[PDB]
Amino acid sequence: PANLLTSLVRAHLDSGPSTAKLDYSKFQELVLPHKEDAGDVQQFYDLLSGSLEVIRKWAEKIPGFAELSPADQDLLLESAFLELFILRLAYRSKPGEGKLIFCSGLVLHRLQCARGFGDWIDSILAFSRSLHSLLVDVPAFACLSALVLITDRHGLQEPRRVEELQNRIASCLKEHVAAVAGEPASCLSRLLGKLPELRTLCTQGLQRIFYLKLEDLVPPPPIIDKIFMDTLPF
Repeated sequence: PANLLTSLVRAHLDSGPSTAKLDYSKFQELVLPHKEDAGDVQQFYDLLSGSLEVIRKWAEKIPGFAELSPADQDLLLESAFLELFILRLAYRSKPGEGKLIFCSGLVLHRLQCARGFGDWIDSILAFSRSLHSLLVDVPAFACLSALVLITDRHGLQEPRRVEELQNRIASCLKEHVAAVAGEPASCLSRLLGKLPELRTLCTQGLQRIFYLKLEDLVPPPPIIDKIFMDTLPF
């Protein structure tokens, strides 16, 4: 509980690259020069897709998660995807240097991403800089990300079990944020204050996917497309 914290930490660390598996072979801080094209849209989608399988395997190692109904599992994963992608990217990346680090280990400069992502990448970097100012340690991050996934959503079959699991992870976080600050609220409410901002960023991502689907240079991969279509409240 305790052991929960440890499970969450192990699941986080196993879901991303070792600082020795960082791939800088494509990184270029300088770019030449300039609307988006097909290679930029394909990379955007590819980056998005590479998190799918990683985040699904990460969730299965959250104790309690595999014991939710299968329909609630998928609804949670699908509804939280964009926000988890953003949160983990922001935490992993190095915004002081314009460096995006993706879950494969691939390192890219902000300018190598701008054309695909549009403005959204700047907003993600702003968020990253703000997340970095909190100096969120790994166990606290391991809880936060899990709280992004395990949260109320319209259409849950067992909303109370999801809440129960959310409460356990919240307690685990609260306790950890005390046992390291010296107990007895501020840090914690500043941390939890990152979740609504993350929703707002999820929306900017939906706008970018909309726009790209409008322009129709390359189709989105079917699973991303489904997430986009299923998370539209209309």
